[PDB]
Order: sequence, then C-alpha cells, then structure tokens
Amino acid sequence: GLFDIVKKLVSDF
Repeated sequence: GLFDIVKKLVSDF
C-alpha cells in the first residue's frame, strides 16, 4: 500500500 510507506516513515521520523 501507499500509506504503508507513510507509516514506515512517521514511525521512523
């Protein structure tokens, strides 16, 4: 999914 990349980002920084 796209938000998956967004969630993997937020969670990181």
